[PDB]
Amino acid sequence: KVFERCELARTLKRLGMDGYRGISLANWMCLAKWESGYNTRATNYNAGDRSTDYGIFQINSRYWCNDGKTPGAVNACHLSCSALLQDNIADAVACAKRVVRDPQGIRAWVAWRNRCQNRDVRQYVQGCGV
Ligand SMILES: CC(=O)N[C@@H]1[C@@H](O)[C@H](O[C@@H]2O[C@H](CO)[C@@H](O[C@@H]3O[C@H](CO)[C@@H](O[C@@H]4O[C@H](CO)[C@@H](O)[C@H](O)[C@H]4NC(C)=O)[C@H](O)[C@H]3NC(C)=O)[C@H](O)[C@H]2NC(C)=O)[C@@H](CO)O[C@H]1O
Ligand SMILES: [Cl-]
Ligand SMILES: [Cl-]
Repeated sequence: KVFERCELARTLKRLGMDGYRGISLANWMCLAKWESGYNTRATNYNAGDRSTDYGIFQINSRYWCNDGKTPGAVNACHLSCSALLQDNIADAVACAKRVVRDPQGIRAWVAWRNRCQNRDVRQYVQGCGV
């Protein structure tokens, strides 16, 4: 499913992402926007290292979910990567929360550094009622 901006912001707020491990809701919104355009079925194969990025947050198979075909991978979220392609984002959110419990936090996504860090991210949540 492709979420509408404010529909996603309200969903993420109900799922407890606002301020999770110090990350504001607008930062999560900025990340989803640049990673997948708010699309849960998005996938990106990284031919250079044989891993795949899955779902609305483009979570990588080398560390976070199991797809079976990525060499030397682990599955820290304890999920099949298929779980990250559902229209319901509860599993993807639980996984994203796990990602930021590691030391890099939100920096785990290079798109966040390029597109969101030190920017005015209020634009992503303006007028959504969150
Ligand atoms: C070419 C390209 O840009 N590909 C993109 C992917 O790079 C990108 O996904 C991110 O990939 C990075 C790079 O490896 C990955 O970072 C690693 O994350 C693990 C897990 O947190 C780290 O390992 C942990 O380190 C701490 C430090 O002590 C330990 O506490 C813990 O035991 C370690 N766990 C493991 C399993 O090793 C690595 O240190 C870290 N490596 C580096 C170099 O920083 C990110 O997690 C990936 N991010 C996500 C969200 O999956 C992907 C994201 O969209 O985009 C591809 O296109
Ligand atoms: Cl699963
Ligand atoms: Cl699995």
